[PDB]
Amino acid sequence: PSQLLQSFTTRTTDYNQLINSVGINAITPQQIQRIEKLSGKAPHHYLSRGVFLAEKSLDKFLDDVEAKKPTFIFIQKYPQKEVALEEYITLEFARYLQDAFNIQVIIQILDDIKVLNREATINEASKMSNDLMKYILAFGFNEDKTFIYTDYQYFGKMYRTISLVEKATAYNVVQPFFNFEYSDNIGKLASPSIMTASMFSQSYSHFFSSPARCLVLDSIKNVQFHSIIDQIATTLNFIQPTVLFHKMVPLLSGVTKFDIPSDHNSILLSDNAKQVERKINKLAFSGGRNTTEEHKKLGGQCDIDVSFQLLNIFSSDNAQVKDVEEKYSKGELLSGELKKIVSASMKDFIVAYDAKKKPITTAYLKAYISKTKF
Amino acid sequence: PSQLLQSFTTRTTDYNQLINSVGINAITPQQIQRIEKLSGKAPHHYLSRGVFLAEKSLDKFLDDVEAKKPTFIFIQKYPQKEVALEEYITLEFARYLQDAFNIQVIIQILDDIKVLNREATINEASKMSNDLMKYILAFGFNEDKTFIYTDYQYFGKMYRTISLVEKATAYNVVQPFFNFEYSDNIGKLASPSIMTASMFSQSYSHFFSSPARCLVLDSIKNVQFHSIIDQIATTLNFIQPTVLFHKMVPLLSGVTKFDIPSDHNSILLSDNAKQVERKINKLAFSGGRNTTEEHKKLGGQCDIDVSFQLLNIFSSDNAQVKDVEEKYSKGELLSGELKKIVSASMKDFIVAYDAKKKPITTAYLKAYISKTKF
Repeated sequence: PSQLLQSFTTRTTDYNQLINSVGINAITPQQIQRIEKLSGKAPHHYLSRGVFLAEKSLDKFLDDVEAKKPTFIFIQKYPQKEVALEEYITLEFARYLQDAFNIQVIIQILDDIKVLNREATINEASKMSNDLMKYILAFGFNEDKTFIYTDYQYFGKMYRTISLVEKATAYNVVQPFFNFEYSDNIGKLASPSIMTASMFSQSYSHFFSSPARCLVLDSIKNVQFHSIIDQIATTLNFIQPTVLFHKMVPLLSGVTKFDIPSDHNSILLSDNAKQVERKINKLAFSGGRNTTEEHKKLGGQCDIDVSFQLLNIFSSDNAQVKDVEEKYSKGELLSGELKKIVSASMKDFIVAYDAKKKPITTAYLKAYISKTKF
Repeated sequence: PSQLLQSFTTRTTDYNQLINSVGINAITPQQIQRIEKLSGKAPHHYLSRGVFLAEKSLDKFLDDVEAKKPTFIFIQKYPQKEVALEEYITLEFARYLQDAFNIQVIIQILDDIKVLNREATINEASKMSNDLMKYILAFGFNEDKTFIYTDYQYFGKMYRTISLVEKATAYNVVQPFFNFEYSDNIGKLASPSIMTASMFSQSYSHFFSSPARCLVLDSIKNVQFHSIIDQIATTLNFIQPTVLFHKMVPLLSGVTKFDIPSDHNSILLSDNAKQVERKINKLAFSGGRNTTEEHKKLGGQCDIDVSFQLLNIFSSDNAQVKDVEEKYSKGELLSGELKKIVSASMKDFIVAYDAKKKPITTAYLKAYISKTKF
């Protein structure tokens, strides 16, 4: 069909019907084991609780990791002023995968694309991108195998193989996934190249000498764009990227609302302990009942309760996630008491992260960039 | 109105009506004097015989040269397998101007754009671009003030200021001057940036520290694209390029035929003495009569005689150009005898050029590139 990231459902989003209509498999539990086997460690909860649910070519990517073949994990990030909670997912999971496999990570910061969407000057874009780098490095990657770049800084090293991707993508193939409006500026129309070319080893000749498989991380939101990228890969003889897709991280409104994360909508990774608490307690949509009697003798709907969903995505112990799931379902926890527990979990989460981020000073980021230079 | 380079006329192309409907002035003789004054030398015949006929902001550009202000001469060249006779004009005239004013020359080779028009691989495009550089250097520029670059090689140094130009040009402003067909590839649509961004000092920070005026050389064929570039200049606060436009160099078919120069259509700068002779003698459209009596008592039409037009563009001495103009007009030269004289003039022309080009070996081009590197 091929539409903008307005792939649709109702009340909640189904996923299995999305997963099938898109034509990609859900992560089989076997795959999750295989990861555990090769990781030599307990699986991440993003896998066990299905934060990451769907898969493109995972089996192939694991065949390669196992074969000691050249491979790399990839993410691309659109720099913004407000950094929403979502952004944590792909970063943290990349860290986990890196540690699990001891494998290169490359992260693209889209400073040019921001400038081209009339959302920042080159300088503005640059200050955001720097700040973003600090957020990324906070996760504590293997910096000897983590390459983080901004487009404006790395473009020349990559342009040849961009231009080949530009050659390979027709405007009409793409002017649906974005609503290109032909009053839109030229550069905006050409962007998709910049975003796709980075998913091929051929863009990173400093790091690879053979073709190397790419494992991209991304929201299921974009499955269709990735299918476009598969067709380009074939028409160029590049390797079709294996891609792992994650569930939507819900806004504080529910769950069914898909606007663009902002201070108004979501928790920001730059938030206070008190600001997070406020957002969970006052803004976070509740799935409980009205009469607290109904709540007891009918239950509570995790389903649409944003405060729970968030707990279910970002918590560490599956033990107390299930305890909550159970008790809230069987009316044993009123929403306020849930929101108390979730406020508590997110406070610790943001406080813990800020602690990791604190030492990533300017001095630090400059040292990393210098190590990274070539 | 804003159409593809299919700006139109009939029998011959008028130019004054083109010049007015486009809204640009014809080069006043005074301007030509002013050049002579500042050149300290006899004017080029490209000016005196009006090979270069129209002007955008010459008066301003001269004001600047005279004020010892930073300025530069610009051309862009589309690399091709067959190098047609036209290509000579802008190169030779750039050389002349450089010598006349002692001023920087920058020449952009459009290797990427070739690759993007499905006309060459990156390697094919590179071999053509090298060969081209050899043709360019043959003209004998002040190599200490002549910067010749290929897009793929220089893009990074220029990308920022490209992206600003991309931001500044709407697809609809441009999808008339080229027939962008939306089955067309993304990169092809974004090309115009690469072609416009190079006409601004901001792209060349290694060479300028203030804004610097740009004098572009180009066929009148493209006047409209340049008017687009004026609007981008304003919406970016860049300097509107002064532009000098040349007459069409006619194909061997006449004069009124505007297809794309090839071995079939025109003389190539790579041609033999004998190949040129053949083309002038057998292929070159004649403007003479049928009955050689009618030729005497009615004349000969320079007008459509390609062999003459060519002589009138590329000859050195205005003396024998006028002698021919006169005698052919008053029936005193039959076409064969004209084509004998023109064959002779072009033989010497191509032989002379080949002599200049011969020493521009690979070794030479590599030395130039090394000098040029930064």
